Amino acid sequence: GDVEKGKKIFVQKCAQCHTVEKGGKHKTGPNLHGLFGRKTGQAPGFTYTDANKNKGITWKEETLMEYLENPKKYIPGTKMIFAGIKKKTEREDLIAYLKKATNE
Repeated sequence: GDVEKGKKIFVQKCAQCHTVEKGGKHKTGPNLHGLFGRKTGQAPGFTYTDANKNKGITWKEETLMEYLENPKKYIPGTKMIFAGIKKKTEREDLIAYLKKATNE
C-alpha cells in the first residue's frame, strides 16, 4: 500500500474517531503519534479503556494490520466499535501512511 492512499483511507475509516496528525483531537480514539515500537494504550490526554493498555504488546506493522483485521481477538474489551478492515490491501495503505504519520 501507499501513504497517499493511506491518507484517503485513514480519512475515510479512522477520521470519524482519530486524527493522528500533529496533536489532532482525540475525539473517539487518540493521536497514535508514533506507533512502531509503542506498547499499548499510552494516552494521557484520552485515557484508554485499560483493556488496550493492559494487553501490553508491541505495535508494529504486523500487530497493527492484525488488530485492524480483528481487534477483539487482540483486545476483547477493545472500545473500537468497528468493522475490521478485512482487505489486507486497505490495511497496507493504512500501515504505509502510519509509516509517515505515526512514525516520521
